[PDB]
Parts: sequence; C-alpha cells; structure tokens
Amino acid sequence: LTFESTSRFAEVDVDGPLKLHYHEAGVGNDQTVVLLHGGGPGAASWTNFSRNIAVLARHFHVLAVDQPGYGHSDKRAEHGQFNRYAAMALKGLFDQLGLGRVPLVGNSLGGGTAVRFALDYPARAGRLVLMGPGGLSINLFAPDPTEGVKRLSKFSVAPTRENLEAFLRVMVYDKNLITPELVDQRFALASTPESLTATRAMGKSFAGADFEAGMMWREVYRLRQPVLLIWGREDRVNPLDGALVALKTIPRAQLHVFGQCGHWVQVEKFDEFNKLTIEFLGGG
Amino acid sequence: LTFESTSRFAEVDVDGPLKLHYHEAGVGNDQTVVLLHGGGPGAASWTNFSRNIAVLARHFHVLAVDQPGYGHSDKRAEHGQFNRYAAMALKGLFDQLGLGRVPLVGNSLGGGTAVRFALDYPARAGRLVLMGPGGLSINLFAPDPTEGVKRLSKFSVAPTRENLEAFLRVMVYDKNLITPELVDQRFALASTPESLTATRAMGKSFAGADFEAGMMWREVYRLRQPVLLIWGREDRVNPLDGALVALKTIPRAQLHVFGQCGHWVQVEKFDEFNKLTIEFLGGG
Amino acid sequence: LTFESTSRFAEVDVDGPLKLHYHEAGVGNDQTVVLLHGGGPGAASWTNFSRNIAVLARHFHVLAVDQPGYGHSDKRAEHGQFNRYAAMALKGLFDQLGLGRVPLVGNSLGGGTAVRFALDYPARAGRLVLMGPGGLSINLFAPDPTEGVKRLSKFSVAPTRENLEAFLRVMVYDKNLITPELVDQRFALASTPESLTATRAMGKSFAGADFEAGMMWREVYRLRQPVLLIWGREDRVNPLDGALVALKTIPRAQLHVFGQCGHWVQVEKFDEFNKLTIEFLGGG
Amino acid sequence: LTFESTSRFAEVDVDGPLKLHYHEAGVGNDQTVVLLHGGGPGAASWTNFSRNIAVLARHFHVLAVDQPGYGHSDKRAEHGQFNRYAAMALKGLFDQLGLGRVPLVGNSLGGGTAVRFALDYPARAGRLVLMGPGGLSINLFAPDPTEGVKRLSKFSVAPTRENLEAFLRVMVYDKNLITPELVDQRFALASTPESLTATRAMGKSFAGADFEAGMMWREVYRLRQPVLLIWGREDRVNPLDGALVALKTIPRAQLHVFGQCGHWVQVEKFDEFNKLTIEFLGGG
Repeated sequence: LTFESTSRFAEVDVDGPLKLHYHEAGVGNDQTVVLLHGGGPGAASWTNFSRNIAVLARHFHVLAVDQPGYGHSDKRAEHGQFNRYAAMALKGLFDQLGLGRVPLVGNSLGGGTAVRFALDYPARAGRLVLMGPGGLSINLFAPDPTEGVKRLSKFSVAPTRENLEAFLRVMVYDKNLITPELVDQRFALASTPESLTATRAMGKSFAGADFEAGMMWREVYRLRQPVLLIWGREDRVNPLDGALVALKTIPRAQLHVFGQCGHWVQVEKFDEFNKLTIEFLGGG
Repeated sequence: LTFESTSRFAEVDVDGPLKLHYHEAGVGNDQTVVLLHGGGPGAASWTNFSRNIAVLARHFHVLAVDQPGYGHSDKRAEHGQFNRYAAMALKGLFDQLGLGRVPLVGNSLGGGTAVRFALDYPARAGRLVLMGPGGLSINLFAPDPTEGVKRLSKFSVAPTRENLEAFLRVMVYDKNLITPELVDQRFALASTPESLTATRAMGKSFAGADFEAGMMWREVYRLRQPVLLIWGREDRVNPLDGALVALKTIPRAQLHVFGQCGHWVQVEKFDEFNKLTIEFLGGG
Repeated sequence: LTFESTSRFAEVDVDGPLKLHYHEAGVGNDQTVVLLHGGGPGAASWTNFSRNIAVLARHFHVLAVDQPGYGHSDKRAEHGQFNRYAAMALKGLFDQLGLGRVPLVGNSLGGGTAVRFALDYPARAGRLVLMGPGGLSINLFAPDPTEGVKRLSKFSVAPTRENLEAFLRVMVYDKNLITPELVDQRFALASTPESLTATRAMGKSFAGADFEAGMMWREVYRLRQPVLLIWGREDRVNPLDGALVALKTIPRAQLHVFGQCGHWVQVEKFDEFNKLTIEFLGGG
Repeated sequence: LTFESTSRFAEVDVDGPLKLHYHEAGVGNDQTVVLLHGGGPGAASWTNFSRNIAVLARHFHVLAVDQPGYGHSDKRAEHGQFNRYAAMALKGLFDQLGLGRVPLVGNSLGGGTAVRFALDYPARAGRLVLMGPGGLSINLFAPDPTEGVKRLSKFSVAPTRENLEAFLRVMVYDKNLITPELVDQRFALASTPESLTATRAMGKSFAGADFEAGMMWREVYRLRQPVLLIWGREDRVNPLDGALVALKTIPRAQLHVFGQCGHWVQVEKFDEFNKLTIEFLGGG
C-alpha cells in the first residue's frame, strides 16, 4: 500500500465545488470505516494514520479523508464553523460513494468533525472511535487556551520551523518521536501560502455567531451509538479533564486512557490503538 | 473444566496454619496468572470468575484463589488489616508453588489484595489488572460510605435474603443479572455462621491503628509495572471518581471505563474484559 | 418575625390564575433579594429558610417565594418543565410587585428555577447564590439517580413517615438535625392529598419530552452576572461533582465548598452561609 | 507601613545559625497570624503580601516571614527537602518569639511550608489558609510539569528578564498586572548571584531522594484544624484539579474558587481574599 496506490479525489458541492483528497485501501472488505486526521499545521490522512492504515485495511475498507484545508483537499480562505464545514463535505462524499451508515475514527479536529457529522447526519454514522477529540471535549480543570492550543496559535502568527517544532513537542509524551525529518516534512506542507490561508481561516472559523456548533459537549447525550473515547494521560492540547462530560452523557460511551502518552495516541500507542479500534468496530 | 476438577488446597503459615482453597486450570500454559475475587457476602473464586476462568485458561495457567474468609478457605474470627492478611497468605502460596514474578487480576476487595501484595512483595507481582478495586480507590467526590458500602454494612448487621438482594442489585447496572438462583446460591454461602464470623472480622479489620495499610492510594506511585484499571461507569460501590489518584500516580497505568456497567465488570462486560485481560497480559 | 406576620399572597397569570404564597421581611432595606426553597417533600420557604430570613432581613428586603406545587402556592395536577413553569410564575410576581433586576438565592430545585429565570429574563436577575442546585448540576462521576434522588422517588411511590425519614437523613451530614418533630412537621405538609398530586405532577414533568429545558449545564455559559455556587462536600442528592460544568462555564463563577456538610448548607453551616450570601450580594 | 518600619530579623538554629527576615505589623492585636509567600523568582513577604498586610494588620498581629532562600533570609547553597527545612526554620522562630499555636496563611511554596509545619508540630499550627498551595496539591488531570512550573525551570536555567516576564504572565488571569516595573523589581531581586544559588539549591532539593516529604497530599488526612483552600480557577502553576485530594481528605476543609483569577489570588481578588481570610481566622 502507498500514498499513490491509495490516492483518490472526488468533487462535492459545499457552497460551490470542493475537491476532496482521500486514501482508499482494503477494497475487498465488507465493513467500511472513515479515518479523519488531527488538525495541526501540515497534517494530512496518510502521515497522521501511517502506523494505522495498513493494519486497519487488513480488516476494513478504509477511507482516510484529508479534511478541507489539509493535504491535497481544497484550501478555501473563507468557510463557516470548521467541523460543520468538514462534516458537510464528508456527507457530500458519503452520498457520492453510496455509503449508508458507516463507523468513523477521528483524532483531535477530526474527532470534532466525526462528532459534528454524527449529530448532523445521525443515521449516517455508526460506532465512533475518537482520540483526544476537539468539540465534545470541555476542559473542566485546564485553563483555556491550553499550552498545546497556545503553541498552535503562536505558529499561525509566526510560522517558523522553531514554532512548529515547539508545537509538535507538546503533541507527544516521548519527544524523540519528533525527528528532524518529521519536522521538515510537516513544516514543508504547513508553510505553503495555501496551507497558511487554510490555517488562518480555521482560526477565525471558531470565534463567530455559530460558536454553539463547536460546543458539542452540549449535544453528545443524543448519540445512540457506541463511542470509544481514547486519550493519552499526558495530552497537553485536549487534556484528560476534557473527556468527562462526553463519558458521562454518551449512553454507550467507553473510555481508554494510556499513561505515558500525549495527544497522538494513534502514533505513540499505535499497536494498542489498532487493536482497540479493530475490536471495537467488530473485528471485520 | 469444573469446580471439582479445578479444586485444590494448600496450607500456609499466617500466624499459624491457614487452609487456602484455589482453582487451577490451563496447566499446559507457560504464563501463570492469579485471580482474586470480590469481597461481597458469599463471593468465592469459581462463581466470581465463572464467565472468565474457561476463556483465560485457554491462554494462561490460572490460579483463582479463595481469599481468607471466603469460599472453602479458612474463616478465622480474628486477623489484622484484611488486604495485608490476604496478601501474606497469597505470598505463602507463591513460595509453596515455587512462583517468582506473576501477574495478578483482582476485582474489588481482590484488587485491594493484589495491590497490597504488589507493594509488600514488589518483585513477586507482574502486570496487574484491577476492576473497581478497593484500597487504591479514594472517592474524591462520592461521600463515604457509598450506597454500595452502606448496603454491605446493613447485611452484616441484619443478614437477611432481602438485604443481600438489595446489596447485589447495586453491584450491577442491569438488575436482571440478579436472578432468584444467584441470590439463593450467594445467600446460602453468606449466611453460614463461619461466613458471618469472617464477614464481621473483615469489617472490624479496616478500622484499627493500621488503617494506613488500607490507604494504598498513598503508595501506588511506587508500582513499576503496567497496571490496567477497569471500571464500570455506573459502579455504586467504588465509584469512578475513585480511579483518579491511581491513574495519575501509577507511571504505567491504563484505564478502561465501560458505560452501562456497574461494579461487576468481569460479569456484565465479560467478553470485553476477557479480551482486555488476555491482550494486556501478553496473549499467552 | 413569624410565618403569619411575613405571609403574603399574589395572583399571577401562567395558563390562567395562579396563587403564589411568599414571605416578606426587611421592608424598606434598599436591596431586595428573592429566596427559592428546595424540592424535597413538604418543602416551603419558611421551613427551608426560617432562621436565614431573620438574618438576611437585617440587610435585605427578603421575598421568600413558595414555588408552584409547594407550601401555600397553587398545587396544579399538571404543568410543563417545572423550572420554566416556576420561572414564569416568578416573572409574574416580579411584574406585579414592580421589581426590576433582583439577586436570587436558590437551594436545589429553587436554584434551577433561579437559573432558568436568569436565562429566560436576563435583565431581571442580578447576582445568583445557588446551594447544591438542580438543573445546572451534572454529576460527572455519581451514577444517576443518586441515593438522595432514589429516596425522594421512593417516598413519592410510598408516602410513609418512614420513607420521609430515610430521605431527610441523606440531606445532612449530622443525622441528629433530623428530629422526630422535623419528620412530623414535614410528613404533615408532604402527605396532604394536594401536595401528593403536586409531587405526582412533578414526576411526569421531569420525565416527559420537555427535559432539555432542565439541562441548564448546557446553557449557563450565557450567565453574565457573578454566580456563587455553594456546596456541602457530603451532599448525597446533588453531589459535589455536579458543580464542575457550571464552575468552568459561568464566566464570573465562584464556588464555596464546606466540609462536614450535606445538601442543606443553609441549616448545617447556617452562620457561614448567611455571611457568604450577605458579603456576596454586597452587604446590603 | 513600610518595608523598613516593619522589617525585623531573628537568628535561629537549623544545622547552624540561620538569619530569618520577617515583617511585623498590628502589634498588640490579640491574634497573631504568620504569612508565608510563594516560591517564584525574587518572591518575598513584602512584595507578595504588601497590600494584604496593611489590611490584615487592622485585625491581626501579622508576621510575614521571608522563607530561607528568599528576600533577606539566609540563601544557603544546599539544604534538605525545602518545606521541612523552611518549617524547622519557622519552628525556631516560633520558639524564639514565644508563639504558642498560631494560624498560618500560605501561597504556593509557603502553603506547602505551612502544611509541613502543621503536620510535624501539630500543637503549634492553628487554622490554615492555603492559596494555590504546593505539596498538598496533586494535579490529577494536568500533565506535570505544568506551564507555570516549566517557565519557572526555564528562568532558572536562563535567568533573563524575558524568561521572568514569561513566568509572571502565567501567574495571573489579567496579564496587565505584569507591569514593566514589576518585571524590573522582581528581575533585580531574582538575578543577584545569592538568589541564583538559592534557586539552584531549590532545584537539587525537589529533585533528590527526600521527595516523599514533598508529597503532603498523602498526609493531610492528619490535619485536625479547619483548613480553607483558596484557588484561582485559571491557576496555570498549581491548577484547580490539585485541590481535590486535600478537599476530600482534610476533615474540616473548605474550598473557595474565584473565576477570572490566576495563581496570585491575594493580588487579583485582593478584597475578597482579605475578607475570606479575616472571617475564617475569626475576625481578630
């Protein structure tokens, strides 16, 4: 399996034509699962889920979607509440590919998008796996913005290699995962004017009149499906106190917490996450 | 596998001879695991772990021990801090069977015993799996005693079938698990004068000068092994707020929480618990 | 100051005529404050707050209102979501008495009423003091229903003296404040057939399709005034973990917790409660 | 009242002569109270509490002690666990001045000192007021080190004006209280080479084999006096989740949280803090 062999585009109508890049793998398998990546500068599906797609594709028909503003998907300068916008695009894509009810796996921003999809198109989302997700998280103890969110903001105002490395280093518990190569790859994608356009837009997108659509912790008591929340204990972007409203109010919630793990569970605990996800979504 | 085929006794010296009943299964398998049951009136290994022993014995050499005061183990009228007393007996048993370093799985009182064993005989305990455990739990929000602990106390003062059924019903989320048969079986064992002797003794045992040995949440920062905490979200004996000090202070802690699950995870979520335990202890 | 000397009535319109009973004291004091009692059986303004009123009336013009269904207020057999019903009744009373913007003090159900009033009529609510309040409380760790709520439901199905006693005993840390007289007084008021119809009416309302208006933890991020949350550490009805969402999301929140105090803060910490309320509402 | 008019010195014995500087005010007031400042760079009694002292001295005989390593107290290059070292120093001062049992008010490091003093010399500590205290705080949800602790360590490795400014900005909610003057004042006191040796000494002590004496969350169940915990909701050094163990396990605890307040409660909520302290220590 490669970036190139798995690569696909579709066009959907979200207030006009919108190009979506996605990867597709395990076309043999009956059970489709959609993967939505995290929302850090230069993130995309292939790199966010590089320790996961090969393993999951042995069990499931994998659709790993570059959310609008990321990877090879369109990067408009203007859009409404990000997770609602990404959810509309994904819904466009589900209609185009003929999908009915499909489980979703989402990290950080992608977990926000998964939850917003599942609330707006309730019959279309099956079981959710959400790792350190935004939107349904409300940090009952951590003063906002968190150290992770501050570093992301500092990069958007001053997009240097140094500010990106400082942001990546609060993503993980073990700093040695943030290798000179990783930083070079992410910085190369993040620093394009198209990406910085997207990165700005996404910032503004959260502080408007539809901020209510970002407070998904008010709405997840309505989710009827099983939902696996996965968190690193040392997550410094969306800390662990942000799991508590969702775990209480989602009737069929489960929570797994990993000690010695930051915001990137799917990377730092890839094997345990792969096995939780495979088991939770039914072995395929 | 049966109660009778698996049954074993040993004698160990804990301030004088002490008869221990245990079950042994999967004698073919290299990896030994010890199972310690919960501490409710009439609990014993075989019934506490009846949805678990057969599955676990396919992977591991299972030693499911009736703690002192329970099952077919001696029921002395007098003993010190219960978990320390049960830990000394288990340590006696490890020396007798030639065990070195062995993983432990423990529910409620049994989790207390596992943790006290792991602190007092640190080189002798491998990975721990603890479900709704006593001792390391400190209920930061729930006023003590909890509804579960009150019902256990009311039974010890007035040991009727009605008080036992009221206690069993706050053990589980789904009340239909508390069948007329289950109540009859547990009540028959719980109501013997030997058992009520044990049940009284165990009460007194916690409120002495060595109450510090029961506050294991002060000492688990010293545990060096991986530790899987498993909780039901609706546990009304040792509520979920009681997981927080252990999850924070145990360096290699993990936490799994099941929605729609009470104090008896190994029963109400038997399949998910069996698979967590098998995976966490290395597949065997 | 007596029940009779302070006793007042006003007729307001909520789907027709509605008789409201209230107590008035400290007439001529510059600052008016409205007290709203809790939802326990036979609860009323004068029994809930009798001692606190004499003290607050030294500083404030106190209006202590019997909520619809309680004390000498109308006890209809049916109504919508209680807190919006009680808040409309209260709005009627504010309009009739020409009250502008007034601080509100509420215990349990009355705290929810105060909050629903402060969200629906924002310009009419001043500073809020909420003791162990309903509606904006969401027990993130305590399984629902709590011990206190279960003993309230039990009384409501089997309205005996002995079930009322069981309920009152989990309102307080010091069970000696539950005198044979207090039981007799409250049993007398709770067991009249109109009060019984008012508690059967309360049943259907909280269990009915207008439940979202009860979930004010979703809404209190709109409150613009200072809010003082007051909690007994040992509250067994609305436990301390229910404070966390309101404390996080109300911009100008404060929380005060008293050790060795149940749900009835205004009784068990009488002095410290009066002094907090007086200082927080401005000394008068 | 001035630095010079209130300034006092006393020589006490802790592994030899130790010069302690303190401030005294409100001489002749019946009730003595000891204030203990925080551990930030260039922290001292008079800078930490200057405004609060004038107010508390209207009611109390105030002794505001510079802890060893700070202000004008001796700045040794080495010592044991700081809080037991500072508490022994304090015991020396209480013995020299013939103080019996005295209430203590402590911020951050000084709160830990107050607690260690109250556990080791139980008959000499009265009521405690602890603002965002160290030692008895255990951040159950915040990964350690916190943002505040990291900026303190950074200053300590690279003692520039700009690193001190970064530290002070995460002490407060309103970053405008961090004046160019405050920076200049604190940089002046923090950057003297003896203060530098005192912070390098502080390093080795907290990171050394005497760390268990620092973990007072394990011990505060022994405190028999009333304890008032005071917290800024937005505390980025010792965040609000660190209050929970002390609030649960101190029998006569109270907690007060202020919204829109950082770690420096005594500055950012000056009035409400003075009034709580005055009321709680008995009005004087």
